[PDB]
Amino acid sequence: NAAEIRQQFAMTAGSPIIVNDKLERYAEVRTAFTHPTSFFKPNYKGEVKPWFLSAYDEKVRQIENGENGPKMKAKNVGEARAGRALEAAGWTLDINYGNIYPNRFFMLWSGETMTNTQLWAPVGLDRRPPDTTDPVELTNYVKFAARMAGADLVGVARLNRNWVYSEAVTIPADVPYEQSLHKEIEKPIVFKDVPLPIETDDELIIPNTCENVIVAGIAMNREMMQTAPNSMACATTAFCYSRMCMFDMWLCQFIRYMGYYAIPSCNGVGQSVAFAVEAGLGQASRMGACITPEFGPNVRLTKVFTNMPLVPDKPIDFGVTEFCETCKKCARECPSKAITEGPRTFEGRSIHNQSGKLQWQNDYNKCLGYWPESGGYCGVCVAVCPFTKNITEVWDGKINTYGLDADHFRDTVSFRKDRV
Amino acid sequence: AEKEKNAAEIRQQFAMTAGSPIIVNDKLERYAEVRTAFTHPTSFFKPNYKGEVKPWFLSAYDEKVRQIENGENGPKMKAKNVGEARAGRALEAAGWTLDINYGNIYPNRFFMLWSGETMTNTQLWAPVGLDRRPPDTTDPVELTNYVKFAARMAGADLVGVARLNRNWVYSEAVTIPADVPYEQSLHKEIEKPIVFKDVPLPIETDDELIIPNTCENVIVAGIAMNREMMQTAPNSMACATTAFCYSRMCMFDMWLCQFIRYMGYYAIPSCNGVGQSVAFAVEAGLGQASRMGACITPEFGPNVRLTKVFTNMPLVPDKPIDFGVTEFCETCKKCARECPSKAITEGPRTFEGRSIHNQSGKLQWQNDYNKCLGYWPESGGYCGVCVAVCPFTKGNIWIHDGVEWLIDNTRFLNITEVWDGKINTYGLDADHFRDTVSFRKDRVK
Ligand code: SF4
Ligand code: SF4
Ligand code: SF4
Ligand code: SF4
Repeated sequence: NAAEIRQQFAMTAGSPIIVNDKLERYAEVRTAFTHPTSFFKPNYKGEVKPWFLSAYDEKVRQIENGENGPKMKAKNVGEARAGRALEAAGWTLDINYGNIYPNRFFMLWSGETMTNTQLWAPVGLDRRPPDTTDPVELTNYVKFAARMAGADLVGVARLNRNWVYSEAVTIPADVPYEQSLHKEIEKPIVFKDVPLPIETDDELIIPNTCENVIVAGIAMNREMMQTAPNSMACATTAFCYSRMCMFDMWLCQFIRYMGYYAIPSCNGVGQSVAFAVEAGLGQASRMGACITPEFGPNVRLTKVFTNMPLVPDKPIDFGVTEFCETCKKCARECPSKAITEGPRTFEGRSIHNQSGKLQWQNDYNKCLGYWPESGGYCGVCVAVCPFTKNITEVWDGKINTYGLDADHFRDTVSFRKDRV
Repeated sequence: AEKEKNAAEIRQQFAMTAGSPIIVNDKLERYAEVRTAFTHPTSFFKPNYKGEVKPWFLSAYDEKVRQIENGENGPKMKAKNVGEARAGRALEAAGWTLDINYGNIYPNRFFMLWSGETMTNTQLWAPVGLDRRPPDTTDPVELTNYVKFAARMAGADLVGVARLNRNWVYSEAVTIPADVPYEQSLHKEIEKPIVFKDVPLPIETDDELIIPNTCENVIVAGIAMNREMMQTAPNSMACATTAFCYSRMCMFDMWLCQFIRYMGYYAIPSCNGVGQSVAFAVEAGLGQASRMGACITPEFGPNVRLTKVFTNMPLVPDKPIDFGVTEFCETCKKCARECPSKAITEGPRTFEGRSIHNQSGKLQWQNDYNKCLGYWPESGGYCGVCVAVCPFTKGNIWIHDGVEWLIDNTRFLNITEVWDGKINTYGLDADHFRDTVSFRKDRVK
């Protein structure tokens, strides 16, 4: 009974993230995916390329050699091909591995130009003032909508601006997709007294009225993630990124048609793990992920920012911090030794970490370096974590819609009493 | 003791020998898509509640607005308050986010591209060459297992394979010229023939949509709707589960087409376009046709949406299923009695279409689909009362008698609570989700 467990472990109100007076908002360019010190990696031939192009070279090499992963023979070349075809297809509704550019492509900050909004314009739902301002009813409505939109977990928190990127990585508005990767730029995210989210030439402007963040958990497939670092773990990762994108769009449209505004984000705008912890989805862990009672860390996160009045959820403590202090299994299994075996500190290990918050400090350039080597997105830490509990057998074995598991799907049933 | 329900056993018990179960005669011709009630000039226009004659969906918009202002969730159906009325229409409208003009029917436009070459995902992945490398698997048995696994990842609750029967492919599609932007699309619709020719890849010219003669197979997906919400038909929450499933259909088509392309084959998406989904679903064994005209499945009854993808990927066709729907529909008639427009016949099946909207030459129950569409502006939604009242839509129809499975004949003798009630991811129901579990023996024999 997940509803039992979650109420049993509810904390009193208040962000559980411990900060000091040195904490500053973090520039998105500093992540290992984007920072110039980490973006380039060698491929297996010794050629230095953007990390994902070197990883592509390893995927091709593996298919040619009939492998599903590094030193992991597939049943045959056909099976190797199928795993990479499934992975590539999963990313269909995602731009450049994460949808990070705000107010571009799928991540529009206004619904006005969307084909769906245009078709529905005669009804005027996005221009009519709200008919409901009660946060209790709105919380029930928007959480119901979030489940329809594909969230397996949903939570609400007040927006902590500490976790919003100081500056986003984006592209100029008129740059076509084919030039996007070569024309990424940095752009400040600022808060101002304005009626609606708006982007100028100089700034991404979030209204000061943007009170709340809605955080969704999108469950990955257990059998597929257990093949990490091989291709089927890459495929469940990929499919869930497209599920994230559809969730954001559906939910933003619902909120707009209720008379409020909504900012989608997927992997952009801010740090999902921090939002997820403050919204009570789970607890932060040694590997750096939000660990949930239902899925452990084997769940993806996305979030939507809104002025819709809502009731914040309570943070939860089910003992993850104390379990991680003695466990260290992810740190021992990590192929790049990226994950620390030491205690939590306020001091980042490198430019990629945000200093000023008490956390396990991991070396995320070491992690990214393993991705071209293995030809994937690893995930071994997620796979081995106790809270999460060959490839031919996966393809021949159990599956169900969206990779969900009917042995556990009852755990995410929801009634009004657990929504608000 | 009660035998634990087993959807795979049920499908195995009622499997037929190979062969299209649809009975046809010499009158059969391919059907021009413009003839559907949504598009034909005789049915496209409907009065609104003030008597003004408009495109059907604009007259229905007028009724949605009227209901919200009057605090109603449907025709004569009072909501708890105006905010609840508003919330149901906001959910319905949002559900349609990934669907163009109520069904994604224009082929090779917007989401329904016939080639992946211009897609942002294909461009990002181009260095791997998955869409240019020849197939590494040509064995239909392994391909069927691979593609059905992918189909489940892509959100299908049911998946089946049939050889493509061109009788159900539209003779001419409804589409728009390639230079027309979205905001003009509804004013610029045209017809364009769908033809089969000896070409290597699906291709569109100025004059024709060309499907290769190598396009052997159709993959049909069932996308389950939510039972609690459909039971509110014809009110707004039934409209919302309908809408959300159309966007699920779109995601399914794009995901699966990309998988098939990255396996070295071509793939044509369709959603509500290209051809007649119910006929493909019957031939792929998802279910049986019914009095209301829908495909009734063992797992969901007719409370399931359909989409399909066409491909040259070698595959193993599934067997059709006969679990007695025809004989139950012969005596049931509940959808005909409850239909608010009297669109559904109470008579026998014939080969003769009731009107231009029906394709003559196939043995089916002939329904008046102009009457159906006429109730949509009146009710401000997409009705669905027939789906809601069908006994097969109940979750509880199957019983085991110690020897075999059978249908319980006894089954044939508000919105606030929905918003406050049970829900789960994508509106799926964990009490029944085990019914769609799949292993290799389910996917290919
Ligand atoms: S994804 Fe792999 S390399 Fe990265 S931290 Fe986890 S185990 Fe280590
Ligand atoms: S593997 Fe152990 S130490 Fe690492 S995150 Fe999981 S519980 Fe914590
Ligand atoms: S309501 Fe009765 S007659 Fe109509 S489709 Fe269902 S079983 Fe057939
Ligand atoms: S949708 Fe409604 S009007 Fe149309 S056939 Fe079904 S019950 Fe009749």
